[PDB]
Amino acid sequence: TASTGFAELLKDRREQVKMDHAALASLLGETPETVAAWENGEGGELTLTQLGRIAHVLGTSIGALTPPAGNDLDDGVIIQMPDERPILKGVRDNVDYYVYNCLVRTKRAPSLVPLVVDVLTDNPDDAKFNSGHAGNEFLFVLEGEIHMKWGDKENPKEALLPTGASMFVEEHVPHAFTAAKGTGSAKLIAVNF
Amino acid sequence: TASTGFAELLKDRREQVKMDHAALASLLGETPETVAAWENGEGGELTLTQLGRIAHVLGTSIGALTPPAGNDLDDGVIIQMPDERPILKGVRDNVDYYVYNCLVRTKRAPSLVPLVVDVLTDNPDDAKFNSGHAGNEFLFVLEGEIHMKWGDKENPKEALLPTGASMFVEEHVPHAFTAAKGTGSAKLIAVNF
Amino acid sequence: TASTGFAELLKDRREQVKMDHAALASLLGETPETVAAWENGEGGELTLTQLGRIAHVLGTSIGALTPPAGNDLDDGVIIQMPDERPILKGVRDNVDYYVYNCLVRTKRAPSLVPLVVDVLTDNPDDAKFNSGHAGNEFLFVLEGEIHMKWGDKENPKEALLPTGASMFVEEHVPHAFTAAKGTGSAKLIAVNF
Amino acid sequence: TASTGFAELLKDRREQVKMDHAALASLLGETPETVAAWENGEGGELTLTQLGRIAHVLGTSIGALTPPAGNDLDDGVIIQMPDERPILKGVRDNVDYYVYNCLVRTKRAPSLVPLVVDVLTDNPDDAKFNSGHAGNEFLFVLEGEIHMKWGDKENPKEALLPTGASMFVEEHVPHAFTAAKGTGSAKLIAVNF
Ligand SMILES: C[C@H](O)CP(=O)(O)O
Ligand SMILES: C[C@H](O)CP(=O)(O)O
Ligand SMILES: C[C@H](O)CP(=O)(O)O
Ligand SMILES: C[C@H](O)CP(=O)(O)O
Ligand SMILES: [Fe+2]
Ligand SMILES: [Fe+2]
Ligand SMILES: [Fe+2]
Ligand SMILES: [Fe+2]
Repeated sequence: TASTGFAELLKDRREQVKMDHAALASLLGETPETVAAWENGEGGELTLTQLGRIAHVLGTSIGALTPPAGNDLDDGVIIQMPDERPILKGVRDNVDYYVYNCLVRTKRAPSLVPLVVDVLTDNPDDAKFNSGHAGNEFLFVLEGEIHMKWGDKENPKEALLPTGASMFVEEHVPHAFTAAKGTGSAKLIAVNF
Repeated sequence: TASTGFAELLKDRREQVKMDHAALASLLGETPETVAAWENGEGGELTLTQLGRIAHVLGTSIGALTPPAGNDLDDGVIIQMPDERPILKGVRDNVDYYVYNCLVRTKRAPSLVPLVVDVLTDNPDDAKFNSGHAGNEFLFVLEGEIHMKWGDKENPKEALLPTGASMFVEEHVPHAFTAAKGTGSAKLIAVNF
Repeated sequence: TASTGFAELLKDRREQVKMDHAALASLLGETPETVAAWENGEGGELTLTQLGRIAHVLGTSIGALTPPAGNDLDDGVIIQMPDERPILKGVRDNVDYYVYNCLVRTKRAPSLVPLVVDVLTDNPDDAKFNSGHAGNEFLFVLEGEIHMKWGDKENPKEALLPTGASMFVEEHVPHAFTAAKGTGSAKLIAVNF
Repeated sequence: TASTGFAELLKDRREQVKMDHAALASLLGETPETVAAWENGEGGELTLTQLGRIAHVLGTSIGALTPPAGNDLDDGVIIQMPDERPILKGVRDNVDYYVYNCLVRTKRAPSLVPLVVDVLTDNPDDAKFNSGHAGNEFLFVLEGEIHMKWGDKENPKEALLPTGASMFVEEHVPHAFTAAKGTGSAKLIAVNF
């Protein structure tokens, strides 16, 4: 219930900064009746920009006025069966680099992005980097032998990791993988949290 | 930029969750082309409810997809002049209870809500109990004697604060004020944070 | 440098709450010279209880006065080779239940505890529970077929998960596993974050 | 309890990281028996440095192993009477610059540091610039006219605040005060949070 959430959250914030329907409606160029309406979940039709302005007026953020992602835990758990896991071909300049067998996700923890990654190429030098991403990542070499390279794309550090190897990659640090030269392909689990 | 922020964030999350315009538009029932537009700034007219399903599909929250409150500081600062304060006369049980002189606030501190409160009632017995509120609040008796009350509405704790008294009230703790009986009126600084 | 950290942090906090060496030394029953000394890293010999009292006086916590766990990232990464991963037999009432092949850890993120867990028993009913633990957990069925059971130890929910299954277990929720009846043994990856 | 807390936390972490007294005592070079004692409350005499290696072995921080600041509230509250404030006369360049009348503080809000500051100097030109400080600070001109300055020490921003002015200074922003030139003295409420 986006509207319901907004309705409860708007009300709170308004009172929080000591404003009555009238005070607020003014700053927004709206009628007190309207504001009062919104506090009823009748705001569902508001646009992103308006919500943007309402936040500004209330000196806070759209996030602060919208509700939590929600809960989807089955008494505290979510299960994803193997066959029903999303696949996503990944091409770096039309070069099939990875394949993403997306694992179980949850609104109770969106920062969590589990992945079984299929390393397609095995050309260490034809390895394409990523600028690094937000949140840390946990890696476990599933199959084959991954040839990891992190740091500066111009001259990065590196280590070929045998199956069984586990690695941590701090947030925002650039990295790239491929199999050991000539080995063909490899597999690893990638956990972004 | 309420959209611009949304644009780079939708992009961020889309990639984070290993998806493409093509795949995302699908779960939403939109044009693969349409998403692309959103990711380019054309999201401005998206309704609240509409934002709700999107953040859901990306198993995240609208907050996570909208930008932070802007930065409204003048080189990390902001002033408010005395004749510039918003005034809100409070009413509990149809009684000229308080008067809220709203002090400086910053988008960089949504939770900071500084107030000068003029306590108009001087009859403790007639005091009205808010239900408590979120966020801790620091108080300072500006003038007069503040007759305070906190805890349970029926059998509450009492405290007589002389001018200069300073107090802290934890978040969620219910409370009420008045000027000590007969003293007429009191004043105090109330900082919610 | 525990002492160095404390030395810098104590200094900050002291000034923060407006106290001079003398003011502080008093409340602690120490000499100003001593306090001044500590601010030099000469506090290394302080005991847990004393640090406990110093914190109290400064109205803060030992944590707030001690330094961050430190950094061990090799330019942003840590690698653990398969053979060098800690093993830990786990017996529930002398019943070899699990085996813990601990993966790469890091001071930059202690909440992260990666584990390859060897499910030894395969008696669903002889399954022993855990009261649930702090932080969420990500699970991936490595080998065999795990027989998961979560919730109330008296009557929990359950699902036998085929290899490839991935599950999320919210913090503090009780859980237990074993292989599918008769299958012998199973393996899964456990990520606590 | 500075130990009691440490005891249950060491226990917590030990288990969290999949270890036993036997294994932990090893990396520390202690008696498997010794750890057990720690886990039972006998940790009181552990030196700071000693705490440093322990938290290290458990790849975590001393903070994570020590308990939170206690709770010092009277049913979620605490008062401070005017003749009860700690007084600290400030000195910058050997000048009776400020005077700090320390208001109420709570262990439940380590960062809340409320102050009544008596500004003794009235020569802007003689003002001394702190280097900025952590945590945002809300100010209120109690009496007089506060001649303010913020930004760079050489070419700073100036602002003349009349009694009643309210201002916010972001964390890390350098600044200085005095009473407007010739006015003799000013007073203001400074709330660090
Ligand atoms: C394995 C890699 O970490 C996956 P990427 O972040 O490059 O998408
Ligand atoms: C003074 C009071 O603390 C302000 P209220 O909480 O009633 O809004
Ligand atoms: C697999 C389980 O999650 C490991 P436990 O938390 O019971 O130690
Ligand atoms: C008033 C000032 O803001 C207090 P200082 O930062 O100098 O400690
Ligand atoms: Fe990655
Ligand atoms: Fe209040
Ligand atoms: Fe677990
Ligand atoms: Fe300051």
